[PDB]
Amino acid sequence: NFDPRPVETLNVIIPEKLDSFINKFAEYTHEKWAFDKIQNNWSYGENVDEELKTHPMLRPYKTFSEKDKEIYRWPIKESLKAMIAWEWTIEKAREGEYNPQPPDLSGVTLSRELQAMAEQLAENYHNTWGRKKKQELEAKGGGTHPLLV
Repeated sequence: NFDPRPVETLNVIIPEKLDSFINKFAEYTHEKWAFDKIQNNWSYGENVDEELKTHPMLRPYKTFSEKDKEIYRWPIKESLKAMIAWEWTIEKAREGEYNPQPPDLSGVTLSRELQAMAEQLAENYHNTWGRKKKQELEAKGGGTHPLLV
C-alpha cells in the first residue's frame, strides 16, 4: 500500500566539510566512551566475558580495521541523511567551504505546539525504523515480524 521513494545514499558525493563533521563525531563518541569506561573501572582481561565486566577499548581507534569501523560509522548519521533527503529543509547555519548550574526545563510549562510537533518526528522515525527493518526482513527471507504494534 505504501511505496516510499528510495533515496540514493552512495550515488551522491560526500562533501569535505561533511567528512570533517563525521571525523569530529567519532572523536566525541570515542572520548565519552573512554571516559565512561575508566570511570566505571572496566578492568582488562584476556578475553571479553560478560560476567567478568571486561571490554578492551582504551586504545586509539585509528589502528582499527575497515570492518570494525563500518558498523559504528553511522550509528545515528543514517537518520540525519533521511531527514535532509526526505525533507528539503537544510538550515542556513554556517557558510560553506566556575561551574554554573544547568538551566531548568521541567519548571516551564510545555507549549501546545511544542508537544504537537514532538510526535510527528517520533512517528516518522518509527515509521522509518519499521520501513528500514521490514524491508531487510523480506530480503533475508522474512520469518517473524514482532513490530506489528
